[PDB]
Amino acid sequence: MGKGDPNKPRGKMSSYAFFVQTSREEHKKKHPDSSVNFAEFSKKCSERWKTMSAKEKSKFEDMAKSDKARYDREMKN
Repeated sequence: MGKGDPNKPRGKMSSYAFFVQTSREEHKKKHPDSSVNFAEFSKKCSERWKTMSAKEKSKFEDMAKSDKARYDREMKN
C-alpha cells in the first residue's frame, strides 16, 4: 500500500524476512566461494521455515513483533 516514502518512514518487517537475514549470515562461515543470491537461498529457507514449528519459529516471531510495534509509536499518537 505505501512502503517507500519521500519523507515518511518505511513499513515494518516480519519473521519471514529475519529468517533469510539470519540464515544468510550463517552461510559465509562455510561458503567463501559460493553465490547465494536471494532466490537461490530463499527457495531453500522456505522449505525449512514452512516445516519449522512454533518452538523454533517463535524466535523469529518475537523479533518481528518487537519492531512491528515500534512503528505504531512513530507517526501515530
